Amino acid sequence: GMRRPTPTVYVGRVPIGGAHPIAVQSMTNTPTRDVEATTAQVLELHRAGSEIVRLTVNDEEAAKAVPEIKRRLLAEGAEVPLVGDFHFNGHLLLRKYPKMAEALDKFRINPGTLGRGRHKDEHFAEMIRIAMDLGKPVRIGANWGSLDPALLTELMDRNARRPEPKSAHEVVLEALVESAVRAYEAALEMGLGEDKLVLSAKVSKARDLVWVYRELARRTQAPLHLGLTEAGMGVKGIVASAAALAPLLLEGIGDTIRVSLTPAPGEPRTKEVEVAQEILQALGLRAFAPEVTSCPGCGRTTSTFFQELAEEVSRRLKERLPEWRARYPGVEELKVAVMGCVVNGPGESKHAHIGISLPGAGEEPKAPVYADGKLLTILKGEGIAEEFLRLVEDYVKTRFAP
Amino acid sequence: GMRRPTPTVYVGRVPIGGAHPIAVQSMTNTPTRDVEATTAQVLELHRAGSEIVRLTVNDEEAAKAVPEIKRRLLAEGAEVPLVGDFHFNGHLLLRKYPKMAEALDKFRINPGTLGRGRHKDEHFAEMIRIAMDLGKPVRIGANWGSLDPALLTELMDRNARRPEPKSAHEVVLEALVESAVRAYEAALEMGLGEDKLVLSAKVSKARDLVWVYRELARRTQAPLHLGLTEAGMGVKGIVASAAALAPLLLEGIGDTIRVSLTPAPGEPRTKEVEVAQEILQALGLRAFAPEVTSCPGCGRTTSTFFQELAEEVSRRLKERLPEWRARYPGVEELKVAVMGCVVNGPGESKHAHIGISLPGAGEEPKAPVYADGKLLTILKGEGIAEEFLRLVEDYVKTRFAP
Ligand SMILES: C[C+](CO)[C@H](O)COP(=O)(O)OP(=O)(O)O
Ligand SMILES: C[C+](CO)[C@H](O)COP(=O)(O)OP(=O)(O)O
Ligand code: SF4
Ligand code: SF4
Repeated sequence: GMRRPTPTVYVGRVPIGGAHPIAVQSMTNTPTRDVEATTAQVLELHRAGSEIVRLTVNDEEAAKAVPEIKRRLLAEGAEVPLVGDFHFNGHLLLRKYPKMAEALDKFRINPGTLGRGRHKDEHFAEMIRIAMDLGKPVRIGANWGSLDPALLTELMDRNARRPEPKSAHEVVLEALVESAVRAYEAALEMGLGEDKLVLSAKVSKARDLVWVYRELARRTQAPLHLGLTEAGMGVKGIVASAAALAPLLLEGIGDTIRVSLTPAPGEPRTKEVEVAQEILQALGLRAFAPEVTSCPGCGRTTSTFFQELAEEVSRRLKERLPEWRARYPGVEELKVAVMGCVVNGPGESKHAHIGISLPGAGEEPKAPVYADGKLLTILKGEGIAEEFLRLVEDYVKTRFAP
Repeated sequence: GMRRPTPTVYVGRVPIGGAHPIAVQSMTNTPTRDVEATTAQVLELHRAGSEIVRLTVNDEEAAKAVPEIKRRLLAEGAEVPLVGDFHFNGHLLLRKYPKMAEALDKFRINPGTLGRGRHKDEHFAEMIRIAMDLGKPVRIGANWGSLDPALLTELMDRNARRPEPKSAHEVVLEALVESAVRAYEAALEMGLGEDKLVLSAKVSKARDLVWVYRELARRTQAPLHLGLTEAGMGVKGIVASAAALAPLLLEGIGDTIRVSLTPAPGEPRTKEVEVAQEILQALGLRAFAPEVTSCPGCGRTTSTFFQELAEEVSRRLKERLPEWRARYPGVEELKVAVMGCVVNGPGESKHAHIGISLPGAGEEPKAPVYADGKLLTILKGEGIAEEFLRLVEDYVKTRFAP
């Protein structure tokens, strides 16, 4: 599959663009002024796999905290880049708090939260000037929840002159794209480099997101920050996010992703990082950790042992990963199968690196194990689970040896 | 978006094809011979939204149970169609147990589990003959876990003659498609109607599934049963399934879906139905229930109240749905927003049918509510949650009145 070529934008030490792995990012939900809480959550998110972390810089007390948060991160060798999220008063905060401006690795601007009418262009120019002075990259990030009303009215009037006007909904999507593209072009014209500009234009419906990003990809050369905004809670948020991103990622569009989940009360903020990683890995774009392929089970499946075994294998693989990642380069690509009966068991197992096919209904009580597409052994009796996990360990040591 | 046109195939009373809603299906995991357990699970799945339910018919005792399961379903007015899943001995079971053959609403055949060499064609013909005699529809369902080895060798040899041979992996995908297409054409040639044939060709990797179904859609006219086989457990299974199906559904390919999740020990079998519904609804293809759009929350968000409120609104909407579905036609389309601050709160709320924007950091402690894109009221104090839910109820009564 062919990735859209783009210039490289470094966000701290992390390169993003068409020549680089698609980067996972996230955002904190602690008050930025709370240095201890925010530092801890940045570290938690980074350790979960957030390669870039965003934090809101909403007021003066937030701005004053940012240099200390960065200092603390660096003191433990955590080189995770920080993106500051600015709305309404970004120009004032960046002007008044130069140490915050220098401590951030990237500024996020929203062309719909710059101020009204004439103030907009001036506030934009000031934030871009500061970024240029400090050599910082910028994301120009549009969101349909904060669309520039003057631009919307301009495009509504253009639409009304068409021989067949489009729907109001379609015009909103046009305006969102136009907001991002106009601001991109303005920033380039002011002298901000192509190696310093990332774009997003987010909406909260999957089919609309696909249209928007196809337009952005066509009309601009910038790396794109992709996400389905306001995806919501639980299973709904997870599914909507994956459904929205996949068609675009498969087409080669997108250079960094963020998954916008609402945590349930007491649910960890790291869930969104896990989902982002799973999207990229599902599409074969990155490898973060070994994966288990398993059938759903059906009436052919002999007992609850199948579900238990699949769960145990997944759990063990998670426990071994920190060590394996250190010793066995490439192990993140490991595919393990655990299957319920002979119908698909051998075949699916032979497509994995290693897999086991349990005996289902009507079969002799033995479980063949396949590795690299051929029979490795046949297991029987008690301790199938512990035997198989030993065989997986043995496999990893040989296949992913340095 | 434009749906691929196809003939209509009735599965019991449920029509599938390009002129009809994309149908959600599932499969039982109880032993089919256990009439009480299987009947109960069929009912559970149907009540969760499984429009078609599949059950394995693996042996003689399974076959003998099917008529009683169907009888019990019909006794409670549950007209849910049953698909029988046959492997290895389907021809023997359908021949020996005509009451099972008549009680099923559809037969699933796997061209890779028919038997070896010469036996294959005969077993296929017999199952198709029985379907034709009884006026039953058939799914010819290929799976890469049970690929016909003779066909694979044929295509491996064709590939080896190419000036630039493809990879072994690519040949497997070619063979999977060819298996389904050849069997489709054979069944048509035997006289099975176009209104009696559904096709699937499942693989366990998302990008490969997209290639396969694009080929099936091009080379055949049949309605397509789409699924990512062996998607696995937990978040991984959910994300992979959504990621695989979305690009195809957005392109108009697919007439019925099944989500192939491995339940965790003690996790309900209905989870896969919930995920299938969420995929279709995320893509705007079906509406099953009201949805809540909510931001992730960030450091602008004032307290834990935001996450609590979003959760409470979602919970209330789920509680009201059975009643609402009866009284208020079209309510399944309801979009509700719950947002954390002024940045995107008003704008996202104005895109929903009704939404609330909480006050975040720096804002006065008041929460505007929007409905049909304009200000409805402004809430303050305690009981915001109960006030908003009353306003949502009031909205539904007026907007979705019969
Ligand atoms: C953080 C923010 C400002 O527009 C949001 O409200 C939601 O976060 P998000 O879904 O990642 O979308 P943004 O990048 O923030 O537009
Ligand atoms: C049931 C079956 C027979 O091929 C499977 O093993 C898995 O179920 P599935 O993922 O829905 O795939 P199938 O339609 O069954 O091929
Ligand atoms: S591999 Fe066997 S046990 Fe697993 S779902 Fe398929 S037919 Fe059922
Ligand atoms: S709407 Fe406000 S509270 Fe919600 S994530 Fe966005 S900026 Fe943060």
